[PDB]
Amino acid sequence: MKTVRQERLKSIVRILERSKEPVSGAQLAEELSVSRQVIVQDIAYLRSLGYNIVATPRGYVLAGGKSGVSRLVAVKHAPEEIKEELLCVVRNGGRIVDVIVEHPVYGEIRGIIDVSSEEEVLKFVNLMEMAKTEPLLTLSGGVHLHTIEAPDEETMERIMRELKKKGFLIEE
Ligand SMILES: [K+]
Ligand code: NI
Repeated sequence: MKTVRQERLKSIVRILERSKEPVSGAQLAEELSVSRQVIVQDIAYLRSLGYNIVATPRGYVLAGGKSGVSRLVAVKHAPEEIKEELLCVVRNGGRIVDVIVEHPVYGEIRGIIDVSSEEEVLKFVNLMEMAKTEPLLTLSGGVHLHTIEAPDEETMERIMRELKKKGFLIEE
């Protein structure tokens, strides 16, 4: 059944994310009441969808901390909307890893953001406002990319929906 499987896949992702240590396929099989082989197939499927799962000798590993899935998002906004954009992403369950923006000298520059909570967003903005350099998001008409991570596709989808509602997304 399609629904039975969607439920098992969601559980696998949650179990792997919650766990600090690797979780063996035998344990996932025991915990989900399916054969070891069903787990091998589920994991291959989850990976082809984008889940950053790795099979190590001691078990499957999938980073908790909202880093299950990753995606490049094309957005467009002024430097003053940075806070709004980050809050929109962290409040919806994800994290912003970095920013890529075209530059007239270096082709493109990649900067680090690394925020996954409202407090980190506020520390980033505060930190940014206290600094005295030229803004980067003034470059390229405000067009830039962000690598966004999320616990799962459902969450990633919610994040894209919200960014769209705020008019940040570039769509063509
Ligand atoms: K984990
Ligand atoms: Ni941005």
